[PDB]
Amino acid sequence: MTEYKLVVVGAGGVGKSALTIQLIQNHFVDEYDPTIEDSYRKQVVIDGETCLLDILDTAGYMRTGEGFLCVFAINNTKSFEDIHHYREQIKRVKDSEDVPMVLVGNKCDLPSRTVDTKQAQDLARSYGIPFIETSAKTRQRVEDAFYTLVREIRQYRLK
Ligand SMILES: Nc1nc2c(ncn2[C@@H]2O[C@H](COP(=O)(O)OP(=O)(O)NP(=O)(O)O)[C@@H](O)[C@H]2O)c(=O)[nH]1
Ligand SMILES: [Mg+2]
Ligand SMILES: [Mg+2]
Repeated sequence: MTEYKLVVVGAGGVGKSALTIQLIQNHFVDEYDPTIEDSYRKQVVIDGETCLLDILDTAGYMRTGEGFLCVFAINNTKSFEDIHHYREQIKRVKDSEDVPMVLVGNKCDLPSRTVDTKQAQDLARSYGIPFIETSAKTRQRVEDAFYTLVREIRQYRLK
């Protein structure tokens, strides 16, 4: 079983825990319980590779993580602004510009959007990483988000 150490980062309340619990448990957490630091391990098959995912759900690990899910909420402009701070801190710690990352715009089921998809696409394009729009509430593209991050790490290891 190939291991992938994934770390979910982003401002408070953007749905990091909700996305992680949807992946692990197939259950939407409606209550907002602020996270300290939670670890999960899940065995999955991704593109035919049997994988062990080690997911660290952080509070709103930069050394141990191999790939980072950088989450903002599409109805929280400040959380989108704060992404740069998360990425720059990761880059500093890993002393690298190619660390595997996926940009996640969560809560896409909410109509009170203030981060336009074009803004998010331009940021992702700049960093050289994928962009996935999710909803933990409806479980839209939750697996896609985490599996895309796995694939980024896989491609990184193979150059
Ligand atoms: N409508 C909607 N609400 C969501 C979605 N994802 C999370 N939420 C809601 O937003 C709140 C915060 O979700 P939660 O996962 O704790 O946030 P978090 O980033 O883990 N926060 P923290 O940093 O404090 O640990 C919860 O009420 C949750 O139900 C989503 O896709 N859609
Ligand atoms: Mg949390
Ligand atoms: Mg605007």
